[PDB]
Amino acid sequence: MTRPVRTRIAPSPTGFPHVGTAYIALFNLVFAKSMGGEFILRIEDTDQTKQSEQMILDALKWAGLSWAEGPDVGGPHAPYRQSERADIYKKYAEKLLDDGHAFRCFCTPEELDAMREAQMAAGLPVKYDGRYANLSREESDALVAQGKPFVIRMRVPSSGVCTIKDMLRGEVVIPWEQVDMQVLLKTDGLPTYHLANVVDDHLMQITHVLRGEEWLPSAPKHQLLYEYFGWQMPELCHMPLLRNPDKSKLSKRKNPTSITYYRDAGILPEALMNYLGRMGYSLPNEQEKFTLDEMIQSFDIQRISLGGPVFDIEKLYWLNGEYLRTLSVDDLKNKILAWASDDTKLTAIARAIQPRINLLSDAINWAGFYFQNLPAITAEDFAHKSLDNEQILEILYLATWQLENLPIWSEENIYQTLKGLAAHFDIKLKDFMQPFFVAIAGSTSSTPVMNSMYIIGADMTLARLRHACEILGGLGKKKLKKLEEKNKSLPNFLA
Amino acid sequence: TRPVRTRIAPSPTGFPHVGTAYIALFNLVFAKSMGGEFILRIEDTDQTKQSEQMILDALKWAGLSWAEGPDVGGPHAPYRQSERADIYKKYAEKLLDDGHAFRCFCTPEELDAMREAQMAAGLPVKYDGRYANLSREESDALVAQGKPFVIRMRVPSSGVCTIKDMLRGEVVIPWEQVDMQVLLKTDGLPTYHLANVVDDHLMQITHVLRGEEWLPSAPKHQLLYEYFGWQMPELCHMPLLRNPDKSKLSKRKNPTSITYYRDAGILPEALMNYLGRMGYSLPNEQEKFTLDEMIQSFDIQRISLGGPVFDIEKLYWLNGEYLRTLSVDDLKNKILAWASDDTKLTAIARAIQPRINLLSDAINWAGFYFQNLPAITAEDFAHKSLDNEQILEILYLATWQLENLPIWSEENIYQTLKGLAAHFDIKLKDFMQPFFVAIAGSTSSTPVMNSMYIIGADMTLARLRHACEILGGLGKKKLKKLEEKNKSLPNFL
Ligand SMILES: [Cl-]
Repeated sequence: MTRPVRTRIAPSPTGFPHVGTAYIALFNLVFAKSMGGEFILRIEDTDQTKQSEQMILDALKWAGLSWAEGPDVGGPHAPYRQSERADIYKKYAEKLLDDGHAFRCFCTPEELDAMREAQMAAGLPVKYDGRYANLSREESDALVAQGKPFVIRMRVPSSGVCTIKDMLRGEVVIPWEQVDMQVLLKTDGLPTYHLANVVDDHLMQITHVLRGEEWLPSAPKHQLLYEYFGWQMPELCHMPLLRNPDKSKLSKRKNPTSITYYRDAGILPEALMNYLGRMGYSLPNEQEKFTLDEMIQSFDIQRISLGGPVFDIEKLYWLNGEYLRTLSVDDLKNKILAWASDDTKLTAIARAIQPRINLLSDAINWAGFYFQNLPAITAEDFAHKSLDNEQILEILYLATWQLENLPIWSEENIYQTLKGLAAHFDIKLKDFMQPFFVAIAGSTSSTPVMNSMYIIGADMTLARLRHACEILGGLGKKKLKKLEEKNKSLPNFLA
Repeated sequence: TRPVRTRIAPSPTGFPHVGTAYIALFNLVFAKSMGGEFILRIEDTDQTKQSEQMILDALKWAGLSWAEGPDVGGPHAPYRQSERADIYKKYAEKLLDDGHAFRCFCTPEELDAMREAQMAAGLPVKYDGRYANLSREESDALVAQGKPFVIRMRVPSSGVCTIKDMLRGEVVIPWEQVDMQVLLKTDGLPTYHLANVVDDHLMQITHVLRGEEWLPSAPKHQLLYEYFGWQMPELCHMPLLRNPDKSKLSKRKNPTSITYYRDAGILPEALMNYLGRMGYSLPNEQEKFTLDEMIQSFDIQRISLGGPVFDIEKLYWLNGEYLRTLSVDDLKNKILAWASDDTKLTAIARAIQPRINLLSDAINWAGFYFQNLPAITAEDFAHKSLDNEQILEILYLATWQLENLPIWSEENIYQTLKGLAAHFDIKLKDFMQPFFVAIAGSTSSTPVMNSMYIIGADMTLARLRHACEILGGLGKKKLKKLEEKNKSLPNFL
């Protein structure tokens, strides 16, 4: 078909930029480049902040990725933001309705809940039961005239199996019964993931998509949508799931999953991408150190993994060390200084330590922790006269979660959040904060910890509170599940 | 009245001393409070080039400055005693022609048995005057024979000397206590007493502020002025700087290096404020002030007769007060510039490169290069081959040998420390374990000898001495016998 290869990444900004987003973005960039093609970027802002787009775009630039087209560099298939394409998705959703491949569902939320509880009570599969699938087109129009709100749902074949072609794995066979009557257009007239992905991929002339294997169950729905529109479905290759060393799905409890954390901790971007390539791929000779160009030159789809690479942070650090030693001394110096040369950060640090230093040589002692990764702490450091080991862990966990949700990482937001927590538990603040000095600075005496947390940033602050919870033994599965419920019940602490 | 001119005459003997800054501060202050000038003169009669630069830079940093000196020239140049030797030789021979001085041909061995015979016989130890009674004609004969000689001054046999001090008033010292001081040494260069009478005359010095420790020498200077017919300048003797125990200020207890305090983060304004608080106080009892404020209200009579105490912690607190007066911007820049030495940074990056895996590891491995004194304990100096006693012998000998390097280079440090290991029946690996703790504060760190070169002589010796205090120190005659051993040690460089 000699159709120009084009791939994309379609991140949905939700605060911290995830390593998985860079990992997937890496392999679409690599494949497209190895075929003489283009790699573009599309922001799928689902509104689940205004600047959260800038967060993800900056995190991918630092990581070493770049895109031919996108919301910032422009492109022929603009706009490259889902928020600015609402008219497009509604247009095509109604085209499926016209062609009989979709139908309006008028079920209310109460009716859907009842439908799900009846199925569970009968042990039946929990899925949409086709309440409005057989409604004729004229009848569907009549209810819209009465003002009945509705969604648009895709039809699904009644029997048989779906046959998907994966570039690496080959044939994929999923029974059609296991495919939901997916909601394409919501009541507010905005799309769901599946309608927007098919429409945007086709209009931007995407030819290949590489995505996590978690999306395999969705693949039949994508095939149906392309058939309904009469569009050429791009080829699909599924990447292996990122895992913790214990082989569970990657999670921020064991090790951080933020790109900007690894920047703040001292990992060169080239090393991080080097390691994420090894999470789903092996080069022709199984070389563990390589650059993006080396990976592109010899890229082979059949070398993509389905096996059991794991995300061992210690191995990532080893690899970074091999990068650091292959730099010249001058390059290393300029990298250390640049990595710590944020003028705004330095001014704040001087303001913080000015009351406590008697010599210029005291600065390194009071300000050293601002540039460490994880301070050297022990369970005994968290000794507390008023609070016991269990209560300290609860404070660290609840604070970690509440702090993770801040729309902006400001000193005042941090203060209102931890002050709100202390007030909610009727613990005087000075006792409430004793653990944070240990976790953040590594000792009981330091600069005001709330200001230190603002300076080091969200990624480092959260990495040191989670480390402290590990240092204190963590909490069991049962005791932690209850604590998570307690967290959902907390009030909003921001005025 | 003559224009007021003060000076200092420091010897470039290596590490500049805070006491030199102390005296220079009050000579400069007094001259400026009198519509006069301040002079710098280099007493480099005894032999270097680097040492002279080290001391001029040390005083400039402290904030002192001079109207004439070796660097800036002046109407009474040269301002180095090494470039004035022929001048001192002429005057010392003038006293000979006039009968106020005589040639003494005593060989060193003769002098040694002179004092030994005096001590064993219970007689005062001084010059017995055996060559004093030679006539000129007899003296010239020995010179033609090639007999080497010095020139000694004559002293009245009886009577007293009245010394007009500006603070103590009148100080009478009998002539019996004043020796026939050597004026010209055996090879033609002056001693301190001849050089300073001559230079203070030619350079038109009118007042001299000097440590009280040199008061016994004052009668000798007065005699030299009387012999030459010159107007002796007015003397004022400052109180001596003391350790916290009231003893003479000694490197052994506290650090005495001006440049050490620069390396430790002491602002020069803080150091000058503290040195100015030793002898002299300000009218409103105020303990924080500037150079000009000291000058304006300056009065000789407000100088202290008692011995001031040099508490290192009081200096650190004062610097803390100075730091807090800066804006955040000025404080930030002062910290970065204090550590911005590009050669030091390139050395540090090279040293930590084999041992870091993250950029966040830099501060953990490089933190000690910018500390003052690492936090250490006697438990940290736990050696298998050595006990607490043996390690102390190692650190003291290293400190003494490392204070005498001509040039502070890594190569010189390696040859030194390697040699001491050889003449100790100690393998080099075990010899350096204490050095890792004292310097880096940790048993694990970058190569310790390279580190000692980066941080400089001042900081390395400060941390080695601080280690000796931590282990408990070896005083009494234990340090006296060790001093003898260091003297008998061979040369390594
Ligand atoms: Cl003097």
